[PDB]
Amino acid sequence: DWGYDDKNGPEQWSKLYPIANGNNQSPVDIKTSETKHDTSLKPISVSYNPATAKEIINVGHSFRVNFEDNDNRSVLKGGPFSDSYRLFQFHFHWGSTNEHGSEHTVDGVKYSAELHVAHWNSAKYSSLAEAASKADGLAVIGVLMKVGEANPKLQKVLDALQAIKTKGKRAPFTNFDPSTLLPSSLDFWTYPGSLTHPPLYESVTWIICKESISVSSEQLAQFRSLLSNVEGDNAVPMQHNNRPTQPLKGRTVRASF
Ligand SMILES: [Cl-]
Ligand SMILES: [Zn+2]
Ligand SMILES: [Zn+2]
Ligand SMILES: [Zn+2]
Repeated sequence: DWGYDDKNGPEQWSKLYPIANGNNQSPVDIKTSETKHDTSLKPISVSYNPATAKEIINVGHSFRVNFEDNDNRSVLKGGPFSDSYRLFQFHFHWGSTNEHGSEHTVDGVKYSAELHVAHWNSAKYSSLAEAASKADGLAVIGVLMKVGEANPKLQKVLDALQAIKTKGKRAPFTNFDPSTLLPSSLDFWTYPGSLTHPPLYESVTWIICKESISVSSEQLAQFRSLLSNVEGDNAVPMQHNNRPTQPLKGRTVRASF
């Protein structure tokens, strides 16, 4: 399809998905001496309703927690946005070892994993599908995860993994507010960018927290224990799913702080 292996992975994605060398590609390195101040940035506000949580799914390259997105029970507003965005999903990226799992980097530093909390512009568009290709259609919070102490907010998430071990398995995942995973400071950087895997649409406004959150070495072990194959086939552990950083191509990263 496309994947993270040497034959189908990120360096190879341009053959099928030419926008991979576009001008608004995500995974970037944020250089802090080159970010620009902005006084127009509002604080980021999140208000999610735990009753929107729906399901956890093993999609083969990764795993996702989907939320009901039929109404505005769970929205992101403020920051750079005038439209309120509707939460639809969160998931993680991680690497083969502790040294490099994050997608975004800050002054060259690689963290051990990265949380993404994804939203779509429901003031302009009527569905995620319509929003997903539009320049202003997606909003995504990225949070860097620094290996150290066990993070207890991950518990419900990590305990659900044993029920979705192989590709395609899914299960109810209910009554959960993913604003509990966020850092306590909500200082951020913003830039215009992309989905970090195929289709790779340039549709995302990224919100990168300044503050990392923790994760233990054993908690990263549980993510890597997930299986990319379908039940019954030989076990093939999901060892990594992070893309290399991409050239800014003249874009400005703005800091809120
Ligand atoms: Cl994903
Ligand atoms: Zn590999
Ligand atoms: Zn995915
Ligand atoms: Zn992601």
